[PDB]
Amino acid sequence: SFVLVDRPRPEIALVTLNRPERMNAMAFDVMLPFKQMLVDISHDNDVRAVVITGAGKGFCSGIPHIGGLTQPTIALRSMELLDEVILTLRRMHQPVIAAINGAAIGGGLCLALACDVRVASQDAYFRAAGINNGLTASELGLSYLLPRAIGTSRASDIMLTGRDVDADEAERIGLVSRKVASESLLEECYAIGERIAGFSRPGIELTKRTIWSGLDAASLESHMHQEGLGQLYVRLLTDNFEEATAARKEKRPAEFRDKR
Amino acid sequence: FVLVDRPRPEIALVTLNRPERMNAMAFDVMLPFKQMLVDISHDNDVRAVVITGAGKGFCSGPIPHIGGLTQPTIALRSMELLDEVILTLRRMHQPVIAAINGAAIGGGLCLALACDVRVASQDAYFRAAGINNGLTASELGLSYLLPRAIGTSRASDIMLTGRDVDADEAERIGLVSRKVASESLLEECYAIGERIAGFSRPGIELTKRTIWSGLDAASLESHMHQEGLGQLYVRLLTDNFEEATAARKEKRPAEFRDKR
Amino acid sequence: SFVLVDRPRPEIALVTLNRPERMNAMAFDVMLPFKQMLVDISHDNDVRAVVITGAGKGFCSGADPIPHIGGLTQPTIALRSMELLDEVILTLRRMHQPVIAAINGAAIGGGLCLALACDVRVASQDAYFRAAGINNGLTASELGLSYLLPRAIGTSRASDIMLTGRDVDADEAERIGLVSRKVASESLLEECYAIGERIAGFSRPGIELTKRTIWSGLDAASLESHMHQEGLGQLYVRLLTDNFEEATAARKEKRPAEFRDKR
Amino acid sequence: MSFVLVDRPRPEIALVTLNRPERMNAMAFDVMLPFKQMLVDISHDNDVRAVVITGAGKGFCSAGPIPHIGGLTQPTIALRSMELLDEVILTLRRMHQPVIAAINGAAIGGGLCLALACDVRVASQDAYFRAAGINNGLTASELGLSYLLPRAIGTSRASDIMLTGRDVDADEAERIGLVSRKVASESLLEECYAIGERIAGFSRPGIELTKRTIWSGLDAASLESHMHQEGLGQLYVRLLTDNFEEATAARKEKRPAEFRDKR
Amino acid sequence: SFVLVDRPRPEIALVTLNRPERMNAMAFDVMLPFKQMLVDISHDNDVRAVVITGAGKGFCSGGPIPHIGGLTQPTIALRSMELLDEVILTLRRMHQPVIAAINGAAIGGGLCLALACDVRVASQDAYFRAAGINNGLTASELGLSYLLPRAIGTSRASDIMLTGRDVDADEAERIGLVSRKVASESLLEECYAIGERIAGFSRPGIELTKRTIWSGLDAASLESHMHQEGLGQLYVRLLTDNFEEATAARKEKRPAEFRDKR
Amino acid sequence: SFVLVDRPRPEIALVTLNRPERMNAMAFDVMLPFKQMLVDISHDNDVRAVVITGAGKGFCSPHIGGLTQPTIALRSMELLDEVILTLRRMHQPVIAAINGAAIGGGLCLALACDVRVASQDAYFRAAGINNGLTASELGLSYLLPRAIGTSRASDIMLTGRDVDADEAERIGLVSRKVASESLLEECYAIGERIAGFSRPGIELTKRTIWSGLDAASLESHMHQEGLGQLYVRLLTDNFEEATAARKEKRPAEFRDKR
Ligand SMILES: [Cl-]
Ligand SMILES: [Cl-]
Ligand SMILES: [Cl-]
Repeated sequence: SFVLVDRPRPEIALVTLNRPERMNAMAFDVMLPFKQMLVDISHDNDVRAVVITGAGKGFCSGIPHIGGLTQPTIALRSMELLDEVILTLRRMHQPVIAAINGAAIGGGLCLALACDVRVASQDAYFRAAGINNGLTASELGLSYLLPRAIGTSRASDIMLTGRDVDADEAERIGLVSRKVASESLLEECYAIGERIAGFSRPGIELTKRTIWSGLDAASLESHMHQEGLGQLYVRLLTDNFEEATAARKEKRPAEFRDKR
Repeated sequence: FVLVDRPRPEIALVTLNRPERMNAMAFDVMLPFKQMLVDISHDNDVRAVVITGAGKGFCSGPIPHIGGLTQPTIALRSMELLDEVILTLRRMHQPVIAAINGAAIGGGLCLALACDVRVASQDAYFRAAGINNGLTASELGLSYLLPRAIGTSRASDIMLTGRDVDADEAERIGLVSRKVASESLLEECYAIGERIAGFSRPGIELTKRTIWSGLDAASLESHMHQEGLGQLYVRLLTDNFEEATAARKEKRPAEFRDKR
Repeated sequence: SFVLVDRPRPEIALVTLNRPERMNAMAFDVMLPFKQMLVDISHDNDVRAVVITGAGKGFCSGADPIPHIGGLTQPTIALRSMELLDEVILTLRRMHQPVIAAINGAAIGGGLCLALACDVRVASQDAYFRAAGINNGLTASELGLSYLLPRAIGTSRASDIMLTGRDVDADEAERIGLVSRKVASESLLEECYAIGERIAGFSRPGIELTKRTIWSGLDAASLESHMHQEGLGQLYVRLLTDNFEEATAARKEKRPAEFRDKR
Repeated sequence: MSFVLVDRPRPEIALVTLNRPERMNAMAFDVMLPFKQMLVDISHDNDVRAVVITGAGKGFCSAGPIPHIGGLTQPTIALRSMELLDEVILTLRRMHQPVIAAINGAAIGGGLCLALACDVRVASQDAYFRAAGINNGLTASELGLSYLLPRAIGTSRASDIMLTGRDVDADEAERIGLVSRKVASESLLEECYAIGERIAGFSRPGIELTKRTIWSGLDAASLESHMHQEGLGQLYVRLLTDNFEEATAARKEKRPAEFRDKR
Repeated sequence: SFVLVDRPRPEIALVTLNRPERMNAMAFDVMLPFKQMLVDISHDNDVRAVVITGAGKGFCSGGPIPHIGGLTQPTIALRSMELLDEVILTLRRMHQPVIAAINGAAIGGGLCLALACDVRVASQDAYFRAAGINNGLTASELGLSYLLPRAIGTSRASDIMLTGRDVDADEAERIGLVSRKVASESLLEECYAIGERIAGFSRPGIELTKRTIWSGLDAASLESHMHQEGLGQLYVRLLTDNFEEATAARKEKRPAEFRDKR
Repeated sequence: SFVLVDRPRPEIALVTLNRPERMNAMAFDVMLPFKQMLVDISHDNDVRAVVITGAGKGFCSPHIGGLTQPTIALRSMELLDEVILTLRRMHQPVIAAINGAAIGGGLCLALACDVRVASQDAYFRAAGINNGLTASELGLSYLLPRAIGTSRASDIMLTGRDVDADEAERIGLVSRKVASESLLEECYAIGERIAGFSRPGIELTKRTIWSGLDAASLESHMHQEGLGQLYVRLLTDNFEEATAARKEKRPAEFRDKR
C-alpha cells in the first residue's frame, strides 16, 4: 500500500512514495517498507537504475524493537532509522534518480540530496522545513550535502530563512541538474536511466561510489588511488574498452559484456 | 569607529564606521570590533546580526600587548588579531548577515565570507586585493571559503587575476545569495533577520553551528550524528514541533517558546 | 614533436598538445618526457604563467611503450601506466606558475581531467566536455575527476554529467562554472595571454603561494588550520619585500605597480 | 553445527561464537552471512548490553556461494564478495552495543580485521596476529586494516607488521596496544564478561553514544566539529534522564549506581 | 579565589586550580576566572611557558551561568557546555605551551583538561578516569573521544572510555597518556625544568611548533600540512639570526641566546 | 660521492648517505640529485626493497637565475619537501637503518621511510628547536604524533631533548632495536621477506598505508583497500600459489600473473 514499485522500462525500477494525503511524509510505516524495498532492488540484478517519486502533488514532506527502552533511546532509534534510509540510498549498487514531482521539504529535501541525480518538474519546490517546524534546519545530511550541491552562500540563506525554493531557482543554482515539464518528468528520468543501463555495470557502480567517497575524502592524491584502481579493474577484467573502440570504428553503439 | 544599533527589537546592526578610509582593516578598528561581537553574542535580546559599512564602501595604530616582542612575533600577533575576527563571527550564537553596500576588497571580502548570509547592493563589488597589493590573494580563510562558495574554477580566476567582481556577477555565481537596490539593502537584511528571529533560538544556533561544522567535516556519517542529535535535542526539550503544527492548522504565525 | 613549446608573450609559456590527428590523445611513451617539460617550465624563471591548448580541432582526449617496464607482468605494467597519468595531473598542481587551460575543442576523458588539473579554465565557443571513461565501458572516474568536478560545479551537476556520459557544450560549461570564462574561438589565446599578463604583473612568491593555498585548501579539513598556512604566506611576502609599499605608491601616482619581491 | 553460535552467559551479554573450527573459523560466506544477520538481530535485542565475540576451538578467526549473482559476471561478482565482507566490519561498527573481541587464538588476515572492527580487544596468552593477506600473495590491506591498525598502534609498528607478514604474539600485541588487556587462556571469557558487566551497569544511551563518538572521532577532521557531537550527546543524556543525580546519590550512599535512563 | 596565578620562575606562569575541598571541580565559579586568566597569560610577554596544577589532593574533577537572562532550560544547557568547550579551545590557542602538572585525580572534565594541554606530566599519585560514563552520561566530552585515541591508540582509549576504570600513573606513562611520571614531591620541579628549556628556545619558534602540532591533528593531508610547517621554519630562519646564533654558541662554548631578530 | 648505492642482496638496494664528516648533513646541492637517485631506484625493477643508512657515526643530521632571496628560500624548502614526498612515492618499501644520530631533517627523513630500525647506538632529536627555529618541518608535526601519539610527540618537539634507542623502540618511533653489528643484517632479512611477497601486493600495501594517513573516512579508505585486494586476487594466481606452497611445505614463488 504505502510504497509502490514498478518496472516502466526493462532495467529501470520506479519507486513511488504512496501516502498522497500526507504529501508522502516520512512516517515509519512509510520509511520502513521504503528501506526494505531499496535493499531488495539493490540485490536485484535486472535493475540498472532506480527512480524515486511521490504519488499525488508532493514528492516528500518529511518504531519496532522498542520493548524495555525508555523514551530518549527510543527517539535515538527513530532518528537512526531515518539516517539509515539516507545511507541505504547512497550505498545502493545502482544510481538513484530523484523525480521531484512536487514539494520536497524537510526530510523530503534530504531524501532528494541522498540520491545521485535530481530532476525537477516545473512544480517542484524545496524548503529546509526543520527550521519552520521549530527545530533545526539540519538533519539527515542536509548541512553536509546542501552546500556541496549549491555552495555555502545559497545553502546558508536557504537553511536559515526556511523560504521556498521553486523549480527555476533549483535548476539555476544547481540543486537539481534538470528541470522539465510535469508530464514529461518520469520520461526524462527513464531516459537518464536508459543511458546508464547501456554503460558498464561495474563501471556505473564504481562511478557512483567514487563520487560519494569523493565527498568523504580530503586528499586528492589518496582519492585518485581509488579511482585509478577501479578504472584498471574494469579495463583488465572486461573487454569493454576494446568493444567501445570496435563499435565506434564500425559506426555503431557499444554493447558491454563486462567480462573477458 | 564601530557603531551598533537596534533597528528592529531583535536585530543588531553593526556599522563599520571609518568611511574616509573605506572602513579599512585597522589594528584599532579591528580589536574593538572583536569584543563588540562577543558582547552581541552574549546579548539575548538579539536574534540576528547585520553588518554593513558607513559611506560608499563596505570594508577594505598600535598592536597591543607588544612590549618585549620583536618584529616577526609582532607580525604574527597582528595577523592573529585579524584571524580572530573571522573566527569570532563564525562562533557567535546568532547568524550574521553581510549587507554589502559597496567595495569589499581584501580583508573586506574575507569578512563577508566569514558571515553566514551575504546580500549585495547593486553597488557592491569584490576583490581579492592581497594580490593587487603585492602579497598573496590568500588570507583570513579566503582560499578555504571562496571555493566552497562559488566553486574552484571561479574562485581561482578571481584570486589569481585580482579582478573586480560586480554585484551582478556575485549574485550569478553564488558569492552573495541575493542582490537588491541600494536603497533596499538594509531592509532586505532586516526582513531576513526577522524570519530568523521568528524561528527557534536553539534551532537557529545549532543550524548555524552545523553549517560551519559541515565545512570542517570530512565524513557524511560523522556529520549526520551531530545534526540528528541537535534535531532530537530541540524536539524533545521543547514543544516547538507541536506549536508549528498548531499554528499551521490555525493559519497564524508560529510563536516558539523553546521549552515544554 | 608531440608537444610544442612557444613563448607568445615575454613571461608566458604556451604548451600546445600536438597530436591533432588523434585529437591530442597522448601516448604512454610521451608521458615521462611531457612531465619533464612541465617540470622544466616550472624551473624556468622567465615564465610567470603557462597556457595549455590543443593543436587542430580538439583540446585533449587523454588516453591512447610504457617506460621502465622490464621484468614486469601485465597487472603491474597497468598500475605503472595509470601512475604516469596520475603524476602528470599532480605535476601541473605542483608547478610554481598558474596553469591556464585554453580549451579550444573537445576535452574528453583524460582531457577533461587535464583541464581540471589546471588552475584556470577558459573555454572557446567550440569547446565540449565529457567524462568519456563511462562511454568507453570503464568508469567515469580517474585522474581526480570524481574529486575535482563536484568541487568545480557541485554534486548535482557532477553526478549527472559523470553518470549519463553526456557532452557539456561551451555555454553550459561557463554557466555551471566548469570554466570561469567563455570567448569566441579566435579570441581564446588572447584572453588567456591577458590573464597570464595580469599574473606576471603580480608578485612571484605572492602568486606561487596563492596557487598552493588554493590546492592546499581543497586538501584541507579545517578552516582554522588552513588559515595558519595562508597567514604565514601573507606575512612572509609582506615582511620580506616592500611590495605592499610599492602598491600604495603605484596607486597614489596612478601607474602600474612594479613588484621587486625583495626589500 | 550452525557456523555461528549465540549464547547468553550473563543476563545482558551476548556471546557470539564463530563455529567452524575445522577451518580455524575462516570467513567463508557460509560463516559471514549468518554472522551479519545475527549481529543486526543482537543490535535490535534490548536485553543485550554488550556483545563478546570469540572463535570455537584453537582459532579466533583466519569460500562458498556468493548470494544474488544471477545474471552477473566475474568482476562484478568479485565486487559483491568484497562488499559482503566490508558490510561485516561496518555492521560491527554500527551495532548499538560495544563489541568485545575475546581473541583465543590465531587472528590472521580478515580475522585481524575482524578484531579491529570491534570496540575492545582482549587477548588470550595464546592469541597471535598476522596480516596474512600479504603471505597469501595479495596486499596486506583490506576491511579497514591499513586505516585502523595505525590508529591502534602507530605507523612504525603497523607498517612493519603489514609489510613483513610476521607473527605478532600476545605479549607484543598487549605491549604495543593492538589489544588493551592480556589474560591466561582459561580466564579469557571471564575477563570479557567483567568488561561487559561494567558496560551493562552504565547508561544505555550513554554507552551507545560513547561508541559512536569514538568511531566518528576517527572519521573526523576537526577537533572543534567533533566536540559539537560530543557535547550534544552529553547534554542529551543529562537533560533527559536523572542519571547524573543517581550517580551522585549512589556515591554519597556508597552503593552501585542504578541508572534508569529516564526521569 | 578559585584560581591562583604564580611566577615560580621569571618566564614561567603557574596556574593553580584552588578549590581542594571539591577536588578542584569544574564549577562555573572556577571556570570563569580560568579562561580570562589564561587569555591574560597568553598576552603576557614575560611568560614563555605555562604549568597548570591542582591545590591539595586532586588535579581536577568533572554558581550562576552568566548571560542567561530570558533563556530557557535547553539553551542554558547549551551555554554551559559551550563555556567548558571554550576553556579547552583557549588552552590550545594560547601562545605558550601549557604543561599539565597532574598531581592527583584527573577525572572526566579534569582528564579533558589535561588533554587540552600540550605536555602532560604525572605525579606517582596521579590517576585518570573518563568519569562522564560513571556519572550516567557518555564518556565523550570536551574533545575526549577525539584526543584520547590520538594520545594512546584506539584499543586503549576504547577500553578506558567504555569501562570507566581508573588509570594509574604507571599505566598512564606506559601507554603515553602522559609522557613523564615523577615522584610527587618532584612534580612541579619537573614541569619547571621542561618550561625553562622551552624558555631558552625561540619564542616564534616555540609558538609555531605548538600551533603546527594542534593544526596537524586537524590536518587531512601530509602535503598540505608540510606547507604550513615549511613557511613557519622559513619565516623564523629569515627574520631572526637564531640559526647562526645556535651555530656560534656551540663553537664559542657559551649558551645559545636567541634574540628573535637580525 | 655524497650518495652511495650498493646491492648487498639480489633484490635489495642500499642507499648510504656518504658525508660522515658532517654527520651526513642535508646539503642543498647534494640532494637535488639524491632525489633523482631514489627516482632511479623506484623505476628499477630488479629492486624489491630499499634500505637507507648513514656512513660513519651518524645516520643523518639550483635554478635560481633572476630570483630574489625570499623565493630562493621557498625553492630551497621545496627541494627538501620533494625528498620527503619522493620516499613516500617510491614503488618499494624503504627501510631506515638508523645507525646513529637522526636529528632534525634527519629524523623527518626516517619518518618518511616505511619501516624504521634502530641501532642500539641510535638516537633522535627534533633539532629545529635547538637550532633557534621551530621543531616542525618536512612532515615532523604530522608524522610524529601518528607514530608515537600526541603526548610523547609534543614533549619531544618542545623540549628538543635526546631520544635514545631504548626509548625509540619502547614508544614506537622505531619498530625494532638491534645491536650495531646486526643492523644491516636485520634490515636485509626484512627486505628479503618483502622480496618474497607479490610486487603489486607490496606496492599497494605501502600506498594504502600512506594514503590511509591522508584519509578521514574509514568507509572511503576501505573502497581503495578492497579494489587493490581484488585486483591482485583475480589478476594473478598468487592466492592459489600460497595455498599450494604451504601444502607442499616449500616457499611460495609468486608469479603476479595468471
Ligand atoms: Cl509543466
Ligand atoms: Cl566563435
Ligand atoms: Cl650494540
